[PDB]
Amino acid sequence: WDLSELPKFEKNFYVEHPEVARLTPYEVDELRRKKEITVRGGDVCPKPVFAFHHANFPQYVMDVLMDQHFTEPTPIQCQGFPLALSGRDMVGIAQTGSGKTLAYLLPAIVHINHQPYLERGDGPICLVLAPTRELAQQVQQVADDYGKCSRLKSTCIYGGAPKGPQIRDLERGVEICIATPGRLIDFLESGKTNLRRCTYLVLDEADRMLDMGFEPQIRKIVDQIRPDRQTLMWSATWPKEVRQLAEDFLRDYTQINVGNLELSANHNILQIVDVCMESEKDHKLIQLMEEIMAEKENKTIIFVETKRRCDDLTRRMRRDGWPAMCIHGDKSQPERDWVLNEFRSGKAPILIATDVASRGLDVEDVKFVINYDYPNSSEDYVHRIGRTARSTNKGTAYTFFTPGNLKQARELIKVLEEANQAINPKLMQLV
RNA sequence: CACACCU
Ligand SMILES: Nc1ncnc2c1ncn2[C@@H]1O[C@H](COP(=O)(O)OP(=O)(O)O)[C@@H](O)[C@H]1O
Ligand code: BEF
Ligand SMILES: [Mg+2]
Ligand SMILES: [Mg+2]
Ligand SMILES: [Mg+2]
Ligand SMILES: [Mg+2]
Repeated sequence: WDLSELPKFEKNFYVEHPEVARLTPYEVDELRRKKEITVRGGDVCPKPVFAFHHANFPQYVMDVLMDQHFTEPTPIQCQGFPLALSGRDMVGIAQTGSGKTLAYLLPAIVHINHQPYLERGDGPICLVLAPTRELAQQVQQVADDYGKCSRLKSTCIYGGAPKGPQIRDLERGVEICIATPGRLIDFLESGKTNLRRCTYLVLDEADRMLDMGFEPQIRKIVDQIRPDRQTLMWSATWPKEVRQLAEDFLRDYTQINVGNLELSANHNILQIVDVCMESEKDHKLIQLMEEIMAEKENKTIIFVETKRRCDDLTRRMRRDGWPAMCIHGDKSQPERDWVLNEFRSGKAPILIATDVASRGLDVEDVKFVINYDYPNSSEDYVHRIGRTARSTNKGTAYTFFTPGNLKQARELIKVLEEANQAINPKLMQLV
């Protein structure tokens, strides 16, 4: 890898606060227990922090945090901030809506602030990879909230939008780059950016990015980054099947978890499962929507199995005067952007979507998630229902489960049991 | 598979 030709750089600038350093090992274990933090046995890991002022942040960042009325770091932030700041490779697993984005973005800003300034021809220092274009844009917006107080520049690299403005941003110079894989691979092959200064690599939704469709794109990208980079992977779900594969992209790494070690949903979601025949779904949906739309807070996402079903259900509902719009991978990117912005603003309270909208999206005031079709996996179920109940908010999920979904019943029951939810007897009868 | 993911 030309182990001596590369420039030098530093990774660990973490200074442990005296309020944290004083904790004995037992006291640290009790703090972790109280926050439901588990650090994998045998890994190197700093003590968790428990206040924002422990976390080495620039005063600008603290000012933005206070302006947003953020009082206390979330559990994944409590353990992830110091681990990331220490420069260690890591995997950070915590519930949907629990703050993983800032868990990796704020240490990225510290990391960047300790490196020499970008010159001309310099690629990004921090690269974040995400599975959908809308999620990449959302993460870039979060980053801009905080990097803009320093003079940190960011961009979003993603398909479906003109290449020209993205090439401009990359050539002007960005310290932070958020990307979906395809457009980035395109730009790397054609020399529009490079990863020779990339020392902080984030895989968000990491188990999705390591799946059959994404893993070869990830491999193509990461094979171009120096192996002394820091790599940080994050997700609400971390199935055993991705763990060995993940080691291809990690070095001397540490795994941390919040909540139960098994597959688990956000416990602020009320989870309802309606066992019914496929032919009943239409009527049941309308019944449900009539209830939902009678309430003052009624913003709703309806998930379906295919782009064709998403289009068809949306036409069927709009023809009855329902204010529904849809997002899926066959729409143009300007249309996808417009529909999601209309949903965010509340101008359209019903979003019908494929799994393009299942991960990462943080939309204010979603109160209902409806699985019109049960998803492809129990992990996808956990992510979908996590579009509600963000941060401290509560939410409700309704799922239509048919006999054709029988093979997925066992794991669904386990998820429902882990969350202390009431199980529909028809679901148990299925097994 | 779906579903995402450059052109
Ligand atoms: N320490 C905190 N206190 C309160 N809210 C927070 C905190 N950290 C993040 N949030 C908010 O929680 C919401 C969900 O965060 P996000 O990073 O999207 O969750 P995740 O990536 O874990 O699914 C965001 O609106 C974010 O602004
Ligand atoms: F897990 Be969060 F919904 F990205
Ligand atoms: Mg390491
Ligand atoms: Mg490292
Ligand atoms: Mg879990
Ligand atoms: Mg997220």
